[PDB]
Amino acid sequence: SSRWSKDYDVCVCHSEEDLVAAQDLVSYLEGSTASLRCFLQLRDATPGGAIVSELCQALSSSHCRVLLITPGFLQDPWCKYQMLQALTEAPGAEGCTIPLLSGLSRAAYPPELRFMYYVDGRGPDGGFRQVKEAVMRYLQTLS
Amino acid sequence: SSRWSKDYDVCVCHSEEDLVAAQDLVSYLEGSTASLRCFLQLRDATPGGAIVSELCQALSSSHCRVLLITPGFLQDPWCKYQMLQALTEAPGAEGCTIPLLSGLSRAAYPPELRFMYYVDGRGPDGGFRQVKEAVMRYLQTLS
Amino acid sequence: SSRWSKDYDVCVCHSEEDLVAAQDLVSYLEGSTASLRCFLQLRDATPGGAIVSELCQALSSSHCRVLLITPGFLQDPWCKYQMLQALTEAPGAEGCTIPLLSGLSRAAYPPELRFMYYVDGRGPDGGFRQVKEAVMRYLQTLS
Amino acid sequence: SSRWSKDYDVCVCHSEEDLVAAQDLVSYLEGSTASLRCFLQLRDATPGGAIVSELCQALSSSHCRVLLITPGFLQDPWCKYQMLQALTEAPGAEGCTIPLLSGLSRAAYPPELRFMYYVDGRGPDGGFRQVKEAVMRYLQTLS
Amino acid sequence: SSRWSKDYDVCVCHSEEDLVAAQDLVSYLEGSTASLRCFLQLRDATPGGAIVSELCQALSSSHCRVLLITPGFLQDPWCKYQMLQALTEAPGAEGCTIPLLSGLSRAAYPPELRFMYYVDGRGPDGGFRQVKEAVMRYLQTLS
Amino acid sequence: SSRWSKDYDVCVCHSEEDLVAAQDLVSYLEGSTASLRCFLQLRDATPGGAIVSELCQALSSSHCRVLLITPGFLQDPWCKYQMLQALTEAPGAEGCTIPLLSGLSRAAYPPELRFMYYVDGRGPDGGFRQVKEAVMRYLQTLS
Amino acid sequence: SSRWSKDYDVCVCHSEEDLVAAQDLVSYLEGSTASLRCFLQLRDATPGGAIVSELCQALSSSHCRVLLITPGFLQDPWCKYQMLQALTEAPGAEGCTIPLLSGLSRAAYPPELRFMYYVDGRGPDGGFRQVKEAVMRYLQTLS
Amino acid sequence: SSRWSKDYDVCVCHSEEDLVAAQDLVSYLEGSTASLRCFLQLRDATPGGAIVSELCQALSSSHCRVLLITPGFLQDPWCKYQMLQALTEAPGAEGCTIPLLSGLSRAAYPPELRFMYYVDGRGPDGGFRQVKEAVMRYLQTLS
Repeated sequence: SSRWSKDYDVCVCHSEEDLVAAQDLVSYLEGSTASLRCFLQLRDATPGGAIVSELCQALSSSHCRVLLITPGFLQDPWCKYQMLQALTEAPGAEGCTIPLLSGLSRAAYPPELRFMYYVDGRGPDGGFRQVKEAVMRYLQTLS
Repeated sequence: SSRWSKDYDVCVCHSEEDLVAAQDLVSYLEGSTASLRCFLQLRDATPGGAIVSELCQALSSSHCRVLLITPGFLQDPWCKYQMLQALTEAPGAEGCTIPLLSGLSRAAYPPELRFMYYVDGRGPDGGFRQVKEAVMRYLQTLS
Repeated sequence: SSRWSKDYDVCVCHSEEDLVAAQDLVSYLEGSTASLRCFLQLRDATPGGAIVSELCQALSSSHCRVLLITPGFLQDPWCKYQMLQALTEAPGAEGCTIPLLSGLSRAAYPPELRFMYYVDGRGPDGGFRQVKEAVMRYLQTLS
Repeated sequence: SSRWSKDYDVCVCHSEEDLVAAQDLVSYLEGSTASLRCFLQLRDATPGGAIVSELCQALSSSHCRVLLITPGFLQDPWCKYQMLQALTEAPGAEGCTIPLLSGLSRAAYPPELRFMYYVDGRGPDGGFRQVKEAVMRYLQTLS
Repeated sequence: SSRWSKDYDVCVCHSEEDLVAAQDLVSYLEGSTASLRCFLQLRDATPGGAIVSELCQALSSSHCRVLLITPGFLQDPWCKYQMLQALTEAPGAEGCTIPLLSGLSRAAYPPELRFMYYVDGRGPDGGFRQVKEAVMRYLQTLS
Repeated sequence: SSRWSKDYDVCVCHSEEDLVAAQDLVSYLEGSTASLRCFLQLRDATPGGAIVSELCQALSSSHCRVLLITPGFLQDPWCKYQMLQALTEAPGAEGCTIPLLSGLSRAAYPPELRFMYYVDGRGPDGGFRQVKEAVMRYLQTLS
Repeated sequence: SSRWSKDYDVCVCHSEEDLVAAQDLVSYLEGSTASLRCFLQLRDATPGGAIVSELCQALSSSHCRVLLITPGFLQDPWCKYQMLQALTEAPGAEGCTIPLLSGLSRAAYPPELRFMYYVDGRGPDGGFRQVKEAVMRYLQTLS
Repeated sequence: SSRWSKDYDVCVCHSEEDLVAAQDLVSYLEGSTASLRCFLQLRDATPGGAIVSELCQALSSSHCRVLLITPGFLQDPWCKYQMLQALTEAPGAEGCTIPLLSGLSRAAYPPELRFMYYVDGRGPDGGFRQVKEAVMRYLQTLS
């Protein structure tokens, strides 16, 4: 049905400290579907290319964006920049961006994202809130 | 009979503190019907979408609305927005909106809703007044 | 005989303070009658609807009306509205409305009802005057 | 022989103060006749009906009328109205109306009733004058 | 002489159909009097108040009462209620109430009122019987 | 000389059918005296009062009574009652009551009045026998 | 005298279609008084606030309420909510609420308001019924 | 008094197409006050900073918010983000946010804002509705 009009399916935004979080998200989303693919920075960034250009292309060439918020996310400038870029690409809360808190209380939530819903991390696993359902529904409405 | 002209049947608006009340209402109303479905904010809202838009769509896409009034309902502003939108959608007291009181005396009742009947919370359980009868009666009148 | 031209048979209007009096009247009239239903505000009126509209429909949808006059009847305004509406529906003293007095002397009797017989509350019970006889005779003359 | 062609046989008009007089008259006349029914102000009249209309119908519905003149009869206006209605229905002194006096001196006898003979109340009992003989004779003149 | 111990002198009860008759009675009685007043149902009722309460207070506050009996008086229930209340307030035929007949034969005259005199309507005019003489004489005897 | 110790001087009693006879008697008696007055039911009795009470007062508060016996007098019951009252007030044949006959033969003359002399109606007119002379003589003997 | 115990004096509830009616009422009531003030939805209700809360506060913060009933009143639900709230605030027919009919026949009158008096609209003008007299009298009974 | 406790007084959110409308609002509000200032996105946001953070601070660091809704408001996503954030910061309809429609009919009004009032633009001018009165009232209550 020519569902494949974009490069990849899911993009993950994470703080530079917890690589394991984004790796777990990709290895939890790709395994159970066998059709859905994904992009991760360290796993798929082309060596020898600019960080800014690679991240911009990664966020642009995906169907869904996933943001990982960490107590290290607030301090590190790079993940803040990538969050700003992800918001810029899809300012409307259609469903492209999926926040995922881990360790931050509701009060400490970044003020820039107080308007959209957030996938709370209080579940034993974040994926227990089934973000794959969200990405699958967005893809279904897309095509 | 093609009664299924809308996405969902019951929409529940509750204070942000005691989610257990709305969970109990849905798990008490869906189980005994075997055909009726429902909508809840924290359990059905699409992640990554706006709070305001999701609540507006949920209130619009249902057949009956239930407003859980709690001691925290007066203080919290989001449930105030929910109540105001629920009244705005169906200003007439046909039976779309069902106020379920919990812990508020008649004197402290919000003056914005003094004109309709309210399900008393003084029973052993809130459902003892059998609001499921009300929603089934409204659905029967609809079709 | 196809007598059942209307769903309900008896309506009761009572002061908001003593629910027990109206409950006693309904549970005393219903038990000894072979097939004669009734209506009461708290027991039967639909939740989520307007107080005024529901009361007006309840008075209109019945075959006979009973006004429980009590010491709290004079002070409370809602029962005053109910009495006024009951008089408005059937101004003639055919037998549609039955004033059942309780605790008010003849001197303190409301001036608006001085032209009608009233069931005296000075007996051991009000039902000892057998208002069910009055309602049964009215229904017999009806059809 | 179609002797009973109207609803009732005897009607009694009495002062509102002494229900005992009318009750005694009815319980003294009905017991020894076994066929002669009667009518009394509150014992038979329908709750929820007009005072004036019910009294007028009661006086109209009888074959013989009895006016219990009492010391409170002169002061009370309602029994005066009943007396005037009874006189109006049968102005002729045929025997339809029987004045039964109780405690009134001949000098203070009401001016409106000097035309018709009256039952003396000075005996040990009024019924010792055997007014049942009068009502029986009046019905004997009828069918 | 401080005769003005009450707000109003004459209260008129009439059928809801012919407002002109009651208006004519008021505009005929008020004009020729040196210093007198009157009350009429819709000419003087407080707007927004109860019909039953306003009529009862109007009949209570009068010095004399006039009851306009018309062919529509028998059918309409509200004027029947007014007549019953007027009779209830002063059951004695002292002169408080004055019937004024128009179009009803003596045979069809209401049974509730056969005991008092009724002002004939068969004359050239209703007021030619000079009911103002009756009300003036009642006022003179009052004080 | 304080000759007027009573409200009125002449009273006329007549059948309810022919008001013309009583009107003729009053307009024939009052005019030629220039000092005497009279009382009549339809012309002088107060409206709004009881028929029985007003008639009794009229008979009592008068100096002379005139009993107009007519062919309708026998059948009509009200004139029979008024005749009985007039006889009761003045049982003796002093001259207080004057039976003026009209159209009744001597054979059909009422048994109650065979003791008293009766004015013949068979002459050119009723007044040709000078009933005014009789009342004037009675008042002269009075005072 | 400190009669100014409240900010406003008159509140008007009207159909959303013909706001010119409420505008005319306020511009006719404010001009001739020079001391009285009023409240209207479009003219006075604060912007940026809730419709329900502002309507409730306006209804509560007034001394007298006026309900304009129009052919669009029956269909529009917001004016129905206004009517229900106005009835709820002052269920007794003291005079707080003043109906003002325009275009509705008496037969099609709202069933909820048949007990109180209503200002007719069939005259040359509604204001010719002088509702300002009613509001002035109500304030006179106040402080 | 130290009423100056915040960075700014008025914040304006507008569609990216009509900067002239927002400039007109600021130059119409600031000029007539001479003591009140305002904030605007293009006029005042620091260059070189993030868009999302700058707008979030602009909404947070002001006393009042104004949402200019236009036909281009619905299509553009950034103004939707501003609307969503403005509702998120002050969900209660106290008066913090002021909608201002221009060119959109009531039918196509954003469903998310149907509960609060809106400053309509169909009048001669939007500013003629005097939103400065609303902002002054909010500041006065703030103290």
